[PDB]
Amino acid sequence: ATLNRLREPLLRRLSELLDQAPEGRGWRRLAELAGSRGRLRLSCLDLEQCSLKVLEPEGSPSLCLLKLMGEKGCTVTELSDFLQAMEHTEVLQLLSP
Amino acid sequence: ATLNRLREPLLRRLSELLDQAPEGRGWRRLAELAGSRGRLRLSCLDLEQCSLKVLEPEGSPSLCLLKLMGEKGCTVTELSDFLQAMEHTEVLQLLSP
Repeated sequence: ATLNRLREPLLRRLSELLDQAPEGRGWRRLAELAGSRGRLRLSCLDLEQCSLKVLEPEGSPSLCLLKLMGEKGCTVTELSDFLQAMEHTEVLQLLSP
Repeated sequence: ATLNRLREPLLRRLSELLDQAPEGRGWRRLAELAGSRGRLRLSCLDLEQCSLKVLEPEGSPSLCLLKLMGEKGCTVTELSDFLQAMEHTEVLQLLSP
């Protein structure tokens, strides 16, 4: 099933963890990677709408992003693939001149 | 000279006109084109900072964008090249299936 259809506690938890992740592997980098590596396409405007969530008392840009990716077809295993690609590309970029 | 060093009345006027342009040839499309066609690179975060300008009483996202492009080296003639490329690509996309 797609991320936006995940049980709502689990999706909450995913979004909290991604919200706490460092800049190099945060929701913006996740959007960057999913918007270039798959047929899933995000514009700057979508990212903006998610970014504004932080203005709500306990708002989550990662919750917005994950739901949007799910609506665009992303599944849990696809998200996991994306996150480990994030890890690999981060360390490869650190080691690159 | 660069856009951010233009006389400040002229830069005002450029930004007002771009702010009034339609969606197909607006400041977001200008950023899109300049961020892919030249070595000038804008992130979604820069565009976000410009987008937030509209929250100021008479604020201008195009003013922010044009200054940022100038700081990154864009000249007046380069901006004109970008704007006419905007026109051409818009009409080519309308005529494309």
